[PDB]
Amino acid sequence: IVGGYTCGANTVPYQVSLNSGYHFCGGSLINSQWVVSAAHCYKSGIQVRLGEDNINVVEGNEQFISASKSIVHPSYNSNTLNNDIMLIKLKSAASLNSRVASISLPTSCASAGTQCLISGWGNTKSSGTSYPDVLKCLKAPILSDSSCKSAYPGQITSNMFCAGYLEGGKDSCQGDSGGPVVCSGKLQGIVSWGSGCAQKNKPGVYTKVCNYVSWIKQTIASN
Ligand SMILES: [Ca+2]
Repeated sequence: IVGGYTCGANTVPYQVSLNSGYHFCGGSLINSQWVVSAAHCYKSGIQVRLGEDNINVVEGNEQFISASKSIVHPSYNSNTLNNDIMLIKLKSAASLNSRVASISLPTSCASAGTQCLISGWGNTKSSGTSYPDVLKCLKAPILSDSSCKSAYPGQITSNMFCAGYLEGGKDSCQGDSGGPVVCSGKLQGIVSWGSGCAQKNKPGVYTKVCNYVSWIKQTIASN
């Protein structure tokens, strides 16, 4: 996250870190057994780390649970990043508490102008590279589809939305991928892609979670 703020420990209780020996992507806890992340984060050998603040220090609220199964969306296209969503099942159920909590799925899509919370452990610099140990946060609005499509000609599908600031300076970044965009208490986006980070006229692009609620629910119901 570039241009954000330190969230505070366990203030984003649905945020998970995906770990394969190191943090590599975010995700969102949606029930005691399941995490939503980006399909481009897929890899084998995932450990889900819940209850994290400093990802390099054991602080006392963590739960580390191996993934038993990951399910990339049936129509994910890695070239275009269309349908950039996956589900990860935990080998054991998380113990839910005030610091480890699921986030609700949306019932309808969000609208341009709605202010959302984006979080992660990704790069905090737009030029250069600095990875934080503690969780970072950014409040940002959803942008109109027309402005999104104008910013990225030929690239924005109906399964994507833009959020952030056209002036630059405030965005998600590499290492935030797969993490949450939460608006009014609902998971509306997944950190997906962008041109660089925090660049003028190049806002963040996010997977449009509302389009996937039926798939999510039916997948959980049979897995
Ligand atoms: Ca920790």
